[PDB]
Amino acid sequence: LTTIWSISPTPNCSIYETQDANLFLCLTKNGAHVLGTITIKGLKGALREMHDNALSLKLPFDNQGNLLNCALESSTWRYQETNAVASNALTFMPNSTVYPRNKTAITFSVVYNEINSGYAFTFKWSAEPGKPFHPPTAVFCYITEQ
Amino acid sequence: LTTIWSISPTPNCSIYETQDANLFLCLTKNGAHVLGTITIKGLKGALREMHDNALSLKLPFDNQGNLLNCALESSTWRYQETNAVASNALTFMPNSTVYPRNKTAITFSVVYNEINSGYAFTFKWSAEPGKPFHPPTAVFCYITEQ
Amino acid sequence: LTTIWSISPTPNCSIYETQDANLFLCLTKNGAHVLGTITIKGLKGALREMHDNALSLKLPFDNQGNLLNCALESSTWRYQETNAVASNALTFMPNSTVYPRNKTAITFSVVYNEINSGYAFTFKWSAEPGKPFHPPTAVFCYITEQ
Repeated sequence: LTTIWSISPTPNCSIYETQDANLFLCLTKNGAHVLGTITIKGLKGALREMHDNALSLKLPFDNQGNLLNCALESSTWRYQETNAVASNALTFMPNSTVYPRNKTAITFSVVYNEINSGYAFTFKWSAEPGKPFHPPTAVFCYITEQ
Repeated sequence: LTTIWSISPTPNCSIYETQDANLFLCLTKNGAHVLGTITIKGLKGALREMHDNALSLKLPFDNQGNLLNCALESSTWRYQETNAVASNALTFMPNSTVYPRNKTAITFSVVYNEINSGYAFTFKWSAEPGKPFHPPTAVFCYITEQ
Repeated sequence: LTTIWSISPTPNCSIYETQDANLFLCLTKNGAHVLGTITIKGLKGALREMHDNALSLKLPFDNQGNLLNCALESSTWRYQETNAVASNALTFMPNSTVYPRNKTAITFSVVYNEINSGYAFTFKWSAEPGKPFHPPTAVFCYITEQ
């Protein structure tokens, strides 16, 4: 399996209130690299008229590569090729030697494994107060766990 | 098949006059992502001494992923691995859900599916008047049709 | 084989003195493209308190894709999947038609095939005098030899 994504026609992400955003994250594995693209669109509430000037999204995983409860609707986190939920995706996780847990690591950033157990992505975007939250798509690349 | 490219030792692109440029576009598919690199070199005519300060190149495709008549010599648009023409390359086309047709979406840009039928890439570069057109190589990444 | 890397827990690179740095270079091949990430960390000597404001690293290869004697410890240059040394990696070499030998092609740059025989990567980073050498990770993409 090469691809995990969160494609959804309907809102699948909850930042300030339930299902107020659409998150499209796509990971494709090529050996030890994953290529990621991420697009987040604010749809309801304060995400249409921002008060803060930055927003973060954390996707936590267990030590086997399963998505844990978080802002993303887990039923939308699927292997694209089979359309099964993206369970046990250890070889898509950020490598814990290259990115040890809790190591230090419009603007965008991604930090890997800022979590006490398992794995994580922490995304951060700047935001413009008074405007809808809808940052440009970002592309990133990281080394995976074996 | 992983790779489509337009490699050519001789001019294979017509911007202002016949065969006045060399276009090297290389697409490699990794699951739902394509990684693209594009290099265009002006060789003859106004491309050696630009009058305008921007230039675009559109590559249109039918709904099956075949390149339609355009500035690129179609005989150079080939699957690298077999050296056959890159016919029916649907799974290299920009995804029409992620990039709906006609949706809004040195400088470089790529816009996907700005076309009424099928698929497209529209590339745009800035140019420096009075100088040859030969922008730096650009790398881009997009989500493919399934 | 998809992946070559230089992962090492201990110093594996010699810039000013023996084993004064850690080089982590990871190449993954997807058809005609390689995606590369490179991280270099200065560990000893002047690399902890720079005098110059730029540093280069050249990785030379023979015409068969074997790493030749250079600043990187060759025993750490391995196919990730088999953990064998990365011998005869011709299809990871920068394409000699796209990047002809000796053709012209914090800051980072990579130049391909600046060498009289075989293949090469030449990396260059800026550095801040008085500070340790530890530039941000860089990601790059190139076309491979067939």
